[PDB]
Amino acid sequence: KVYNDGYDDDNYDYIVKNGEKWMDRYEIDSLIGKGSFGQVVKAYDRVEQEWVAIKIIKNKKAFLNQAQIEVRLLELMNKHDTEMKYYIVHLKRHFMFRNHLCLVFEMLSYNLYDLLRNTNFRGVSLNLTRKFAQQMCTALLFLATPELSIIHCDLKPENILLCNPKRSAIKIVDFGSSCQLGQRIYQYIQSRFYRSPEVLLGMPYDLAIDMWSLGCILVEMHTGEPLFSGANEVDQMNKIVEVLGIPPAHILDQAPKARKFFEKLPDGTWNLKKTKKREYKPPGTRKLHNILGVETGGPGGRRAGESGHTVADYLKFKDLILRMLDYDPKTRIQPYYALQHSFFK
Ligand SMILES: O=c1ccc2cnc3ccc(-c4cn[nH]c4)cc3c2n1-c1ccc(F)cc1C(F)(F)F
Repeated sequence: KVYNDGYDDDNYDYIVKNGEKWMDRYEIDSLIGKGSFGQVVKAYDRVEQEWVAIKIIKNKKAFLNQAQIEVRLLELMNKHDTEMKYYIVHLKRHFMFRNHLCLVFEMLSYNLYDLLRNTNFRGVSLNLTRKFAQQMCTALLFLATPELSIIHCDLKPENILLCNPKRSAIKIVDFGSSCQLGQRIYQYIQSRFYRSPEVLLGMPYDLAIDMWSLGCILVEMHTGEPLFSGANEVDQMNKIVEVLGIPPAHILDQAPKARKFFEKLPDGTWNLKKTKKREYKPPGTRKLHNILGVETGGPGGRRAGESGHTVADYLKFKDLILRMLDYDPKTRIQPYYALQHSFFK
């Protein structure tokens, strides 16, 4: 009849009540969002006298254990005293409350998907995109710190928050799906739209898969729409192929799940497999040049005449993206050099 002395529901979630005051410190205001992990609530820390976001993990061992991994990584990042640290959301502290693990983060406005929807999915400017791109690259540079070597493993608009409604700063959230560099354990990783080719092909992966995600995200930022919106993995790959063409032979020859998408011809070359529903342009004929509208006033021609949106500006943006969307994770551009690109001058 009751769960956790009546504090929980049948989904092991803590029943959030507005006005409730935790530990004579946190004044619960309202629910921010839900997730598999549990809930995130907006609360006022009367001690520090500031708003905070509390991530209330579900009262069950499986989610508790996963959250402790997140606490480990977040605390690990906190110990490294650099200024790049400030593009990761700050874990202030954590505590147990009524059998729930609670993580206290800084309070941020809204996520990057919310910003897109506010544009009615028409995107934001190349100028705002540049600011976001530089911070993300810096964030990825921080995660590439040898002692950290952290793969976020789930970069997407939803997991990128705006620091202030009137400022251009962003921060990355949700390191619950994250782990450090190591031997391959998991294979079905990342959100589909932003899933790297090496993951789709069932190959070994590293920190480069986050760079791939970033490339997808940045395009989506300026256009307002996902670059590769696959309804499944096969559709996802075919959308990727539409833009970038057939992946190199030296990659496909070593790909365990290559024949889920491709066909090895008698001459040793690879072609797409004939699927089913749906219809795709020939490989590489959906150019990023035309998606971005480099010479046609940007996405939908809505940036024509706008400053910071010349052909030269768009060419710099396109070039950086294509370096981020390299099929080869070993030659794919890295954070340190992404930041040195001409797009960021
Ligand atoms: O969607 C938003 C909108 C605003 C917002 C504000 N603060 C947040 C603080 C922390 C987190 C978070 C930390 N771990 N996982 C999520 C998430 C925060 C947050 N989120 C967010 C982002 C990712 C996510 F998986 C869940 C949320 C949630 F809405 F708060 F639940």
